[PDB]
Amino acid sequence: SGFRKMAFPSGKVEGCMVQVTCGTTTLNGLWLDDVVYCPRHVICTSEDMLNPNYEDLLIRKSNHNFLVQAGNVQLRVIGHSMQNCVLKLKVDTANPKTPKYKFVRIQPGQTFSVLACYNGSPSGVYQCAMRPNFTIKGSFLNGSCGSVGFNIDYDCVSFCYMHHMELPTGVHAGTDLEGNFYGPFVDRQTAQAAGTDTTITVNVLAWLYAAVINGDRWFLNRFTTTLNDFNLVAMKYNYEPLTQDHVDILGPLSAQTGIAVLDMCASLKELLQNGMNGRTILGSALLEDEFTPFDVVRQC
Amino acid sequence: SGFRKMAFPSGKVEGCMVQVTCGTTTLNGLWLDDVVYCPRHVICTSNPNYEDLLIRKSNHNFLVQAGNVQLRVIGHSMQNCVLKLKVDTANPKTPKYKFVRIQPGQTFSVLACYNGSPSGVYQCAMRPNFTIKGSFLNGSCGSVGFNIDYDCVSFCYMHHMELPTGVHAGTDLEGNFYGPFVDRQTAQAAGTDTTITVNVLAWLYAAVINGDRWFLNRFTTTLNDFNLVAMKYNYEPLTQDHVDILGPLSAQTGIAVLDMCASLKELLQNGMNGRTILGSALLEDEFTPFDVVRQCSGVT
Ligand SMILES: [Cl-]
Ligand SMILES: [Cl-]
Ligand code: NA
Ligand code: NA
Repeated sequence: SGFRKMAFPSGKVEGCMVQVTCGTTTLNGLWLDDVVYCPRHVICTSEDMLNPNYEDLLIRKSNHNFLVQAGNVQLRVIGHSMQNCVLKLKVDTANPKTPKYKFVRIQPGQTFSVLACYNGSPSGVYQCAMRPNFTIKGSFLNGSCGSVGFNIDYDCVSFCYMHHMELPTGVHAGTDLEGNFYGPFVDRQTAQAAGTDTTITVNVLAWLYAAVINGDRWFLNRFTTTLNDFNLVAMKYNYEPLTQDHVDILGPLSAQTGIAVLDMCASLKELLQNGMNGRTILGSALLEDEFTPFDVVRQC
Repeated sequence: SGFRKMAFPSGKVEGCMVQVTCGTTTLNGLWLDDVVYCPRHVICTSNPNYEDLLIRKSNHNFLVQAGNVQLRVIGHSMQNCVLKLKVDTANPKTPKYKFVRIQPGQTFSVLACYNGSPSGVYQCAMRPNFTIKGSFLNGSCGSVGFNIDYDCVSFCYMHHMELPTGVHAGTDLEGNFYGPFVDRQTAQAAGTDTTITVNVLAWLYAAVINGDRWFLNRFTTTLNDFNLVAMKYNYEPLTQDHVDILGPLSAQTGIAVLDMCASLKELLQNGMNGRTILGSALLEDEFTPFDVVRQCSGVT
């Protein structure tokens, strides 16, 4: 029993973290085989942070301008290239600790673990979800850029996120490992703000199913709902729309617990109306939306 | 910025995890130097007296797998509730480490494992009732808890059982239980738990550092006055050493501990009036003062 935000074991990623330095700027890089991936804004200078022309800034660099340190070993950069907002540094040594890995671009609501690092050194690991507004609610300080987000289902590290910046509300924004930002953000210090965030309905329902599995039923009711009536209500609480894909996805948990998906939807509707009345669900007094249906099955 | 429940990077401990099988029982072991540590209840029962069951066992009754590799057991002894299996090979991945026993209220990371394979990492506090609110299914026994200071891993916890309330109990790595528990299938209950006052205060300081300030007021109180409130709300007593430990956070925010205690009083008496702190609608008590300092400053 029990239910917590569980990260994946971080060791396979720890052995890939390096420090990249350009001028006065140091951040983290990800060393897989003979390439180091990092945010391209490492080549920015204080002068042009509003409208950097990355192509012009990169053509001016030589390989020996990039200082890359893996622990106490300096790696030798033998080439470089930019892919979207990621810089790829070719190095003279393939990382002998490279795990089996792939690069995946995730959708909003998906979860992953972040290995927060500074100066190439891991600090901590935690779980995060990609919010509907394409931000993440992380824990980063300056120098954490290049820290990555990943899953390790089965045999194999799936890299899904690289950290690039912090938005004025205290939330965080970055790219996939092909260097495409999540959301409408750009790697410039021009004024930018996250869209209004919303709650990840399908994940809240998963977590209510987790609660039933863990043996708690107090929030159920004798009612059902149509999908459309559920969405009409839940939108008034800034919940994301629930789709037929989401209903399908919850099928397994529905079967495991014997509670129909749309009946659980009716329980959620009533929770939004009543609140908790001094009770908790899996130790929370809020409805939790950073566990996916897949996570619930993985942990329960 | 941001503030998350953060576990230590787990790779140093991942390379110490092995599978131990003996009889019908499979669970996890910790391989350090040439010894595998695991719960003594792995030994085959016939209400046990674990010494007599252990002479019946031959070294080759303990099957120890390190990944896809068998470790040869060449000896076995008991220390309190922990079995120590001498093996023929020192773990080449052994980190700098020591065995420590933690106090109630202190936090640590748990590397949850199944069949010797790390599955997940999360951060826990040793509760005042000497239990931990973990996430464990059958076969997690022998998973460990630890902190990291510099490069040194301090192992503090080994998992032995789940209690009827869904919380978990175990020992230090020297086999001494935390709490009034014994390792057998019997009528055992966690004592009434209480809230870790010094940690709630630390988390309110973390909130203030992250810009959450609505709960601050102009008022201050006395240790004796507050402890009467604490006692009423099933909060642990606050001691002068707790106040002194929070010194750094009081200096950094300009809110003296007894100033903050007056805030906690009002929160206890009046609730949070529909508001949240650091994304929580409850008062969170599994961050220590050191945890807040460490995360609001970036150690690796
Ligand atoms: Cl996805
Ligand atoms: Cl909460
Ligand atoms: Na292993
Ligand atoms: Na006050």
